[PDB]
Amino acid sequence: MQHNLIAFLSDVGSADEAHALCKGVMYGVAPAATIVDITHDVAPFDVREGALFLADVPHSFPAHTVICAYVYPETGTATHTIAVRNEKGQLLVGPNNGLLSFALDASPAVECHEVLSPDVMNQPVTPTWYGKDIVAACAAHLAAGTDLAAVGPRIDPKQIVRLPYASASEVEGGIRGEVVRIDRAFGNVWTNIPTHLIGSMRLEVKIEADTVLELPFCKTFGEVDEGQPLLYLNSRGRLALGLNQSNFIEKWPVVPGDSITVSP
Amino acid sequence: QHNLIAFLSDVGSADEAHALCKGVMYGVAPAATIVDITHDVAPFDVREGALFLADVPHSFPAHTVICAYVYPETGTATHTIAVRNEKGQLLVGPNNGLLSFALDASPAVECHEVLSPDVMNQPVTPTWYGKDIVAACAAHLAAGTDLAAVGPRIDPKQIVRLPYASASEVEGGIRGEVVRIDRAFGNVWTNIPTHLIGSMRLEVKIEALSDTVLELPFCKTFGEVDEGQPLLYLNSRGRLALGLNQSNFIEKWPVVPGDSITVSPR
Amino acid sequence: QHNLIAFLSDVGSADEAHALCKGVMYGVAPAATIVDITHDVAPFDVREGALFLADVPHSFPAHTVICAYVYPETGTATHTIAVRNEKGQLLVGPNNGLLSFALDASPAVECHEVLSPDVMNQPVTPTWYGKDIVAACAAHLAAGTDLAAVGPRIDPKQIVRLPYASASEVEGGIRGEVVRIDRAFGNVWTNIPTHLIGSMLQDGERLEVKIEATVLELPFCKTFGEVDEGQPLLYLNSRGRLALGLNQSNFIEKWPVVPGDSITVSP
Ligand SMILES: C[S@@+](CC[C@H](N)C(=O)[O-])C[C@H]1O[C@@H](n2cnc3c(N)ncnc32)[C@H](O)[C@@H]1O
Ligand SMILES: C[S@@+](CC[C@H](N)C(=O)[O-])C[C@H]1O[C@@H](n2cnc3c(N)ncnc32)[C@H](O)[C@@H]1O
Ligand SMILES: C[S@@+](CC[C@H](N)C(=O)[O-])C[C@H]1O[C@@H](n2cnc3c(N)ncnc32)[C@H](O)[C@@H]1O
Ligand SMILES: [Cl-]
Ligand SMILES: [Cl-]
Ligand SMILES: [Cl-]
Repeated sequence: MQHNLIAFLSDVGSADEAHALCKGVMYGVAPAATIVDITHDVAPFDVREGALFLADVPHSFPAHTVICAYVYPETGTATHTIAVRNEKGQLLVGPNNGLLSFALDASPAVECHEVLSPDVMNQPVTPTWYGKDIVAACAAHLAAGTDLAAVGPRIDPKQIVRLPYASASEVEGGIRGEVVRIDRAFGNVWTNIPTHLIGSMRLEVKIEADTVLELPFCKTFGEVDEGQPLLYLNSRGRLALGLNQSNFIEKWPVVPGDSITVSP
Repeated sequence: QHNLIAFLSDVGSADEAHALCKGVMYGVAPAATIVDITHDVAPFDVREGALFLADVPHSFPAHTVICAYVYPETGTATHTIAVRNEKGQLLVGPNNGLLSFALDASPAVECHEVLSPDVMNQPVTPTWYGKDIVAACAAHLAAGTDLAAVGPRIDPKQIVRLPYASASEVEGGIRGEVVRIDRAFGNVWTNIPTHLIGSMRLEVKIEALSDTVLELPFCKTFGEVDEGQPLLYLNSRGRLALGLNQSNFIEKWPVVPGDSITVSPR
Repeated sequence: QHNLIAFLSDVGSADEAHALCKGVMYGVAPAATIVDITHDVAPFDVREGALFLADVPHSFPAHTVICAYVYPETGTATHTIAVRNEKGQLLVGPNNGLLSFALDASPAVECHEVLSPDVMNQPVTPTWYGKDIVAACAAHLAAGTDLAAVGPRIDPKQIVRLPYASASEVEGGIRGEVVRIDRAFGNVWTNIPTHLIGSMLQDGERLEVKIEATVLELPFCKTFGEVDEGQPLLYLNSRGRLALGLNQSNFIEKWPVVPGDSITVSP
C-alpha cells in the first residue's frame, strides 16, 4: 500500500519556477517521497498530448508510484480532480477532463474518487492553480499515507471522461491508419498501426498531406543507409517512419491526424 | 535539519553544467534530496532569477536550502552569502540582489558571507563560484554544517536589494505595471495586489509605445469567458493578471515587463 | 555500493521517453537516487554526448553509476558496455565512443559487454536499447549486481574511442580549435589547456587570436568582470581550457565560430 514515488506531468513548462513550487508543496506534505518529472513541456491546454505522454507511464513505473498529472484549462470550475487506483496498484491524480484516458487504457481503474476533501488540498486553494493546490497536494497526501477513500466520494469508472482514440483497420488493399504523434527529438512519425496488423504483409506507404513511398520494413534504423527511409515497429509496438540518422518530418512534413496507408 | 536543496541558476538545463553542480552537492551531502527550481533563467538576468525565487520560500518546507546563482560577477569581489530566514530555511547565493524578493517574502534573521575554504569545492574556479562556492556551501549546510562555519556575520542591511515599483490608487483607478509574463501561456502579470482592487467590467489601459484600452470582465478563472476571449483575474500569487481563455494574450496584444497598466471602472 | 545514477541521453526532456527509463530504473533499484546529466544531447551526436560526459567522473562521487546513451546503432551488433573506472564509479553505455572522454578523465579498470538477459528489461525492444539494456543494467548495478554478471570481460582497447587532438605549439604561437560552444552564454571553448597559455603569457597579459571561419587583440583575464560589459576576453574556463567570451554578452552572436574552426593564439 506504500506509494513513495511521485511521477509528475503538466503543461506549465520547465522554464520558470511554477512546476517546482508544486514540488515544494509535495515535499512539505510527503517529505520522504521521491519526485520525478515525466515532463512539464506538454503544449499549453493540450489534454490529448498530455494523455498520449502518460499512456506508457503505468507500464514503465513500479506499483508504488503516484502518477500526478495536470493539464487543467478548466481549473477553478466544476471540472473536478479525480484520484484512481489502477489494476497495477498505482495511484493516479489529475483533472477529470480526459488527461488520464490512455494511462487507464494501459491499466484500468479499480477504485475512483472525486477529490473534494479540504484536508488533502493546499489551503487556501487558488482558483487558477488546482494543479498545485489540489492535484499535486492530493498526490503528496496519498504518498504520505492518506487513504484513497479519504479524498472524497467514490465515483463509477464510467464517470471518468475519456478521449476517443482512432484504431487502424484493414481496407481494400492494405491497412489504413493515421499519425498519432511525432517522435519530435528525431523527427520520426508514429502511427496507430499495431504490430499484429502489419503481420499479414518492401511496402507501399501513402501519406495524405499525397506522397507514395516504397519502404523496407526494418527492425531498427541501422538496417538502411544513413539518410534513407524505413518502416519499423517503434518501442510502443506501433508502426513508425524514420530516416536513419536524419529527420523524416523535415523531408516529408506530416502532422497528427494525417492518414497513412500501408499496402504490399 | 535541511536535507532538501532547491536549486536555481542561469546555466541552462541543456548541457551537463547544472548536473556537475549536483554531483558536487551529492558528494558533500549524499543523503540530501536535490530538486531544481529552474536552470533556464535568462543569462546574467539577476532580476528574472529574483522574481522566480520570490514565492519559493512560501511553497517549500522549512527544511529547505534555497541554492541559487545568476552570477556574472563570479571571480570578483562580489561575495556569496548564506542566510537563515524567518521560516527557518537557509538560502545561499551572489550578494547581487538575486535573493532580494525571496527575502521580501521571508526576511533574513542571520546573514554570513561565505568565505571559509572548508565549505567550498577546492580549488575554486574563478568563472564558476556557483559550483565551487554556492552549490558546495549549500550542500555543506544540507549535510549539517552550522551556518556560522561558512564565514563572518554581516548585517542584513548589507544584503543588496533590487528595486520594485508598487501599484497605487490614482485619479479614478489603480496604476501599476507589468512585472512578468506567464510565458508558457502568454498571460500578463502585474504588481497590483488583491487588497487595492477591492473598491472596484473594468477599463484596462496598457501604456507602451502605443496604448491598448480594453474593457474586460473581472473573473475568478479562465473558463468564465468564452475560448479566445480576454479576462482580468487574480493570479496564483495574489496579483492582477490578463489572459485569453485557452489562448495567448501577449501574442494578440504585445506587452513587456515595465509597461504601465491602469485598471478603472467602465 | 553505487546508489546514485547520473543519466544522459539524446531523447530530449520535452516528452515522457527519458522518464520511462527512470521508471524502469526505480523499479529495479527502488532505493537509488536518479539525477539527470542532460537529455538534450543533439540527436545521434555521440561526440557531443562524449564531451558532455568528460567532466562527469571528476564532479560526481565514487558511488555513481554513469548511465548514458546516444544510440543510433540500437538493435544492431554494437553492444552496450559496463565499466568500472579508477575512481571506482560504474559507467554503462553503447560501445560507440560515447564514454571516450569520461574514460580519458578516469580510465577503465574492468570492462564487460552487457549480454546477460537478467540485467535487461525483457523483452528488449530493438529501437530502445537505451531503456531496456543501458538504463536497466545501470539500475541492476545500483541495486548491487556484480559487474561481472552483466556479461563477458573485454579488454579496454575493445572500447571504441573518439579521436580528440589537444592544441600544439607551432612557430611562435598555439594552434588549437573550437571544441564546443558554452551555448547558454555564447562563450567559445577551445582544446588549448592551461599549461600551453601559461608558457606564453607576459606582464600586461594581452594576446592576438586569429579565427579562421578575424584577428582580435584580447586581454587574458581570470573572469568576465575584468573587462567592460560587451567587451571581449580570453580566459581559462571552469574545465582548464582557453575560452573566448564577451562580458555579459554573446561572443558567437558577434563572431560566429563552430566546432572544428581553427583558433591560433600568439603574443
Ligand atoms: C495557471 S497554470 C499554473 C502555473 C502559472 N505559471 C502560475 O504560476 O499560476 C495552471 C493551469 O492553468 C491553465 N491555464 C493557464 N493559462 C490559461 C489560460 N490563459 N487559459 C486557460 N487555461 C489556462 C493551464 O492549462 C495549467 O494547467
Ligand atoms: C560560466 S557559468 C558556469 C557554467 C558553464 N557552462 C561552465 O561550465 O563553466 C557561471 C556563471 O557565469 C556567468 N557567465 C557566463 N558567461 C558569462 C559571460 N560571458 N559574461 C559574464 N558572466 C558570464 C553566468 O551568469 C553564470 O551564472
Ligand atoms: C528511439 S530513441 C528512444 C526514445 C523514443 N522517443 C521512443 O519512445 O522510442 C533511442 C535511440 O534511438 C536513436 N534514434 C532515434 N531515432 C533515430 C533515427 N531516426 N535514426 C537513427 N537513430 C535513431 C537515438 O540516437 C536514441 O539514442
Ligand atoms: Cl491548474
Ligand atoms: Cl558562477
Ligand atoms: Cl537506444
